[PDB]
Amino acid sequence: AELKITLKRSVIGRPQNQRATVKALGLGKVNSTVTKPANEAIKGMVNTISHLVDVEEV
RNA sequence: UGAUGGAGGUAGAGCACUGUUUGGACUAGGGGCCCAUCGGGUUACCGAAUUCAGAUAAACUCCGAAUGCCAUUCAUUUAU
Repeated sequence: AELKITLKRSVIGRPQNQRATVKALGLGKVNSTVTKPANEAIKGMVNTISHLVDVEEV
């Protein structure tokens, strides 16, 4: 259905795939929160930022 | 980012060829004498006529890949 999401790391020192996928979601500051519905593009967005981002399923 | 279709010989085991290669069988027949002045060239090297196994590459390979790239009146998010 819907997901929550949150940064817990920094964007610094990371390649330009991961910066682009972060800005594509709308994640600017650390510990910001964005809620978005579960598509099958968004699960692919998260399967490349899995280590920077934590996911709650609300 | 997800889905779909395709372009192309990189990572090497691999006796498809090109060169490099180690053992065994085998003979087409030859090693100064043949053994001899017609039958076994003989112990032995035996390749190519053959063939049983094993090695190997950057300029050797019918065939790949990890989405890397190019494309789509396609999908979701974002702002170029």
